[PDB]
Amino acid sequence: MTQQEYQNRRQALLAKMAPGSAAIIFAAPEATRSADSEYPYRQNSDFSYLTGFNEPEAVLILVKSDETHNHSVLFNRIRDLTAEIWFGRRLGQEAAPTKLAVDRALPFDEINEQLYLLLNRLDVIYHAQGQYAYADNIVFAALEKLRHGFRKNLRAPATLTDWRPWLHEMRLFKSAEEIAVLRRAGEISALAHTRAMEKCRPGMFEYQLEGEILHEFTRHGARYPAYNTIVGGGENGCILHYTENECELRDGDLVLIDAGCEYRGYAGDITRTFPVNGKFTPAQRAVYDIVLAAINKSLTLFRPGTSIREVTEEVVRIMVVGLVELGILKGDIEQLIAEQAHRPFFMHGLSHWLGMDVHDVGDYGSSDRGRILEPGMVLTVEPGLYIAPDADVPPQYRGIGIRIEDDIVITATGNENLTASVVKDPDDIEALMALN
Amino acid sequence: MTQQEYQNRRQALLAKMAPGSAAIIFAAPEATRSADSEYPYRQNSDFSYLTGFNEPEAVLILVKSDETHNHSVLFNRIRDLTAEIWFGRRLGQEAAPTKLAVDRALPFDEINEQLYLLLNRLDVIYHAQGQYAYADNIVFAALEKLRHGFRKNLRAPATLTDWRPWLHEMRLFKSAEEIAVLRRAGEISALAHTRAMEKCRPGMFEYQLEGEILHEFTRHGARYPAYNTIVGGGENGCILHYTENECELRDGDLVLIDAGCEYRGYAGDITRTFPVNGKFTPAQRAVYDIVLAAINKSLTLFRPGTSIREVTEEVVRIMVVGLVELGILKGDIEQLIAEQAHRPFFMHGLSHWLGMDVHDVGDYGSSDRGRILEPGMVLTVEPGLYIAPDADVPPQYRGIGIRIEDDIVITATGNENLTASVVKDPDDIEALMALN
Ligand SMILES: [Mg+2]
Ligand SMILES: [Mg+2]
Ligand SMILES: [Mg+2]
Ligand SMILES: [Mg+2]
Repeated sequence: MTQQEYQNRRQALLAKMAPGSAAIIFAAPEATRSADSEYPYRQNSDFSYLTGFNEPEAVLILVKSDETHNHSVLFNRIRDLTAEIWFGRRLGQEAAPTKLAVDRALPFDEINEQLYLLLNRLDVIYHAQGQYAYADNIVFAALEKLRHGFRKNLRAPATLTDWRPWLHEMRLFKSAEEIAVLRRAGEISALAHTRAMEKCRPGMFEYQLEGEILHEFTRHGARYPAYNTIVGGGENGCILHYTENECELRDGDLVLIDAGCEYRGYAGDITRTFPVNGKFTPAQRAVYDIVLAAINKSLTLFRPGTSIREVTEEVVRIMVVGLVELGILKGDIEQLIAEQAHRPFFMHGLSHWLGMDVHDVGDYGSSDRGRILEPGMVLTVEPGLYIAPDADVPPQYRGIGIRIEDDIVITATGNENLTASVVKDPDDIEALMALN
Repeated sequence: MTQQEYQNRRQALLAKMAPGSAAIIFAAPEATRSADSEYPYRQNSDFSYLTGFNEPEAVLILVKSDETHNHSVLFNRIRDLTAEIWFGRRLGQEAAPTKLAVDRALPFDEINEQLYLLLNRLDVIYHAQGQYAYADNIVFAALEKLRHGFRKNLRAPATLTDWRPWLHEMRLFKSAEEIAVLRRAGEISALAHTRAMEKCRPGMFEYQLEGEILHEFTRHGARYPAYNTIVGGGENGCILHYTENECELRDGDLVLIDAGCEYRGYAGDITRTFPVNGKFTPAQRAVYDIVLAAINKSLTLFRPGTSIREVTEEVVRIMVVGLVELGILKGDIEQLIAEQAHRPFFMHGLSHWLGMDVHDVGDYGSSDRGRILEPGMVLTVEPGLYIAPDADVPPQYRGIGIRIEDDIVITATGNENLTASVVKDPDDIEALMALN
């Protein structure tokens, strides 16, 4: 992101703040994987949003004096020749003001000696309480020094307000620079999904297909997935977060792959389901066709002024009609709709926000997701049907899990589909898989 | 591992324990990556060593009545249809006695209502204090219930003893079944390194070579690396834990790759350094030959009765002589050795234990690693030289980072090299890369 993008975001947050206030935003702690080995570092999304700085042990403070004056202070790791030979290069205090466009930079290891002085006699501090223990302890120890420091003329701000609601509502609306990154994440994720369809063969293991996907992400500079990849063959595709990926892929089964890269801090999220052996059986194609009808209806409908709730009603109708046709449900369509009889087979939401997190921040309005869509929102569109191996249905449909998922951007006139470059028509899938 | 292997390990720990005691071994917590997404779960090594069970929220209790009577209890997650449709299959309580060879299994969420009853009237509890907050919490709440329950005729064990010294000394000596796993980890890791040499070209990014290696691991059923891969081209090879892997590989630089798979819970750990363009420059070759003479000599020397300390002494002499002969150091050999003049260029250990962790558990004896070696010990052999870009040395050597690392098992008379199947001779490297 450009300097101006990050400064715009900081200034937008500052605009919400009161005079005589400071917002404090913390980096993610490091995560142990085992003993002294750590997982590859993933910076806190909100901290990244404001800085693009991917070091741990860093804290940004935005201090608002009045409506025309504010300044910033960063705490971050010191330059140190020895830790740097060992553990890698660090930004340090000297370079940080110009690199990160902050006014002052201080060593993180002095944070407890310095932060309280920064917050002294402010009115409000903005902090994300409960997010990280280490951050809470720092902020709370600072406030207690101030409460106990009357003799030193110290005073604690009396109010602590969460900045998450404000910053998350910002993150809900993507800028052009963010859309461009999400476009590329979607294209990388699509290329990976095409590759999996091209490489899949009976006898391969689910984890071998995951390996194809992850290798594709890495070629294009997305080293890490945005979430643990699901490669669910046969009955495994009926488990929504199946990530064991430990089974042989069987001739005659479908495989459901839900995979998306993290590309410069933004997520793709694609699901495609396809026959392991390259030919849908009749029962597979029939369930597939309902899911495809659902996604295509959804893609036609998503636009400014509708909502996830409203498009979901149209999907449910399609599902109920189709399930009655297959004998999976029985009875009157409207009654079955009122009874939400699709729920044993479609048990999750149609769409979630997408962004720096795969389940992105932002207010859906309520648990039914009636928020009115507007340009710049980015969301998934992910209908599915999962018919358990022991479902009380005609036996030919048992053990079929299908989901089809694309990522879209709401535009002025409708939506842009960022992931349509990997096929979803079942004949197209079969043709693609026949080339190989 | 076979059921018998886990039994052998459990009985070996029980053999150390006092009559009237229980050992408590906890699973790892899950690790957040971002917001509601988690990193791929990594079981705690010691818990895995005793169980092979890869679920969080699991606790093993080994209770010793006397020298001929013991029993076990597992706490683990319950079977739950809905959480399992969403999040994956769980073992549950009914299946656990057979699957994990425990006498009894109880729900994890009842642990605080159950554990104190298991520890009542024992004399000693074995617990790894400080390892995990959640575990300390559970154990110490159980103890407090017992201390405060004299009205219910409860009694707390008066002694808490760490089992880590014992269990880590067990892990230091590998069984046949473990060596056979480490062999395959070494082989998979070597195949990946060979592939990196075959694929490397100028203009490829460091992360792209990493992608090659990780794909190879996954092909063979090692989904995850044992640690974050280092691909350090040019000056990046001089940073020991360089994992940014973000630079173009340049014509005329070496690249240092340190990578190893995690295969069925055990780590490989190989380092190879090679020219990006397939031909060592004279200075690259001269430095490389010092490191190669160091690893070759170490491989001849490691055997029962010596120590990492003692072999390291020989390595240092090789290095100092080598560096003096090139003009990189200046002075008398023994003087320089006594002055530890090699340290700016070789600043880490020659060897670390290897097992379920890359930096495996086990007592080194002293900071200089004088532990006398015995059959069954598994260790790396990893000399290196790292000539800083601003080093005060003849300038053709600046910016060269070379490490060569194999994994060995100490045997009755010497050692077996698990990773010699990837080349290290510099002419074998050039020939291999020329074929490509
Ligand atoms: Mg999704
Ligand atoms: Mg998805
Ligand atoms: Mg290594
Ligand atoms: Mg090593």
